[PDB]
Amino acid sequence: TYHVDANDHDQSRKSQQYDLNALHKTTKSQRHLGGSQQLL
Repeated sequence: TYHVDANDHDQSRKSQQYDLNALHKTTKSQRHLGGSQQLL
């Protein structure tokens, strides 16, 4: 369930193509492994 899009600069590819509807650009907002939506 991990996304790999670090070298994508000309083939323009987004984190496991899910945005707008899914908005998979937030990654739950888990501050590292154990974080939550607190986000201090």
